[PDB]
Amino acid sequence: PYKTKSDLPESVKHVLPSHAQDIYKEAFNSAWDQYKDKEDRRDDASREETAHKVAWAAVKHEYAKGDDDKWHKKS
Repeated sequence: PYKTKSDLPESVKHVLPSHAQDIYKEAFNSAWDQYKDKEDRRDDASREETAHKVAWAAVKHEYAKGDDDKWHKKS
């Protein structure tokens, strides 16, 4: 679902600083490619979804969400 970074979700890009999108995307894609379990399933959304969960995990690792709805690089 992501190709470079800007492809990320608005709710993501509208909260993620900069390298967080790469982290997000790179983490998402990682979980996407890793999602070889639900590759031949009609529920591909689950994959994309899980990737979202994963990517965020990376984001929540290198980035933190302030007391509003925005994030900033932690590590």
